[PDB]
Amino acid sequence: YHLVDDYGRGNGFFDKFNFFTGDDPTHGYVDYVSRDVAAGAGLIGERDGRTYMGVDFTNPASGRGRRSVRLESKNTYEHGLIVIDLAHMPGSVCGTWPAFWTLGTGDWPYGGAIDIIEGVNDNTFNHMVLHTSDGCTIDNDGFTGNLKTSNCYVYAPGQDANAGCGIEATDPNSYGKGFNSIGGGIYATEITPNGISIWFFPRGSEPGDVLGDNPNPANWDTPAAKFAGGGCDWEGKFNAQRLIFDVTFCGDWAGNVWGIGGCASRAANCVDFVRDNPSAFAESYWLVNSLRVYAP
Ligand SMILES: OC[C@H]1O[C@@H](O[C@H]2[C@H](O)[C@@H](O)[C@H](O)O[C@@H]2CO)[C@H](O)[C@@H](O)[C@@H]1O
Repeated sequence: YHLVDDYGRGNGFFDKFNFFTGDDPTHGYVDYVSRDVAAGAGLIGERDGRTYMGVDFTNPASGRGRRSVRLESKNTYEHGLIVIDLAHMPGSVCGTWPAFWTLGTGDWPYGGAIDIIEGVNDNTFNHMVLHTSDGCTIDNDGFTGNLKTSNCYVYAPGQDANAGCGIEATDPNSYGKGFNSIGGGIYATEITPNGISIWFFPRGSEPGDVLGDNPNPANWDTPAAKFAGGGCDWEGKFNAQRLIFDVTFCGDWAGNVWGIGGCASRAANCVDFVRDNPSAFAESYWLVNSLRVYAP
């Protein structure tokens, strides 16, 4: 592997993304704002050399929903290794649905999609998921996490629509609250014609070459998640991926599971909570040490 893109920081980092401002594809109670409005609302910036991307935790929400940003990289990658070092990620906040992921080019779901860091509400464990067209299932080995769903197809029979094929990390510090309390860590994601692997290195435990000029995944510990096997054409189900950061609220996932988990008591429904409790979302932010993409 060799470096192909060091995303830098602050404005140089933001220049590498298009800010999505359309209504949320996942129907959340979110108001994705432009870069200028986000900077004016303090949702994006630089914090001591780190890149910050958060949500409005000040104002009662109105309009489409609570203000946030969704950045989609201008560049795409066919195959490669995406390494992100985060000092902080959106917390395990009720009503939230943060995600750092990649989305293939072309019509959904034919380009495939990879959820590297994702969860909802008060989740504890990171949930790594793939989303593809039909004809793509994964094996049970080569990873430390626990497989929850094996079919990556958006309409896998018996699975909720777009639940995808997901593996749940075993470390309670792999997401939200726990992750932030340890000062974050590093998530490395490798995309090859034979599958996808995602490693989670909690702060301090990362390999010595993960942030360097030639990271070599082959020598790293077992990944937290691995998507591979003959039940999928890894090369054909995934085309060029673009990197995406977002934090939405309620919507298709978080809003539909709100009333069953531990957040149900905070409010009648997800929307009312997100609308009337701005201060709840102070922890819903990404704080990037670095984002580097490599190619074979
Ligand atoms: O987990 C069950 C839940 O899945 C929801 O789909 C999510 C999917 O899990 C997530 O990885 C993707 O990023 O967003 C979709 C939103 O549709 C599904 O919508 C729920 O009905 C279902 O209970």
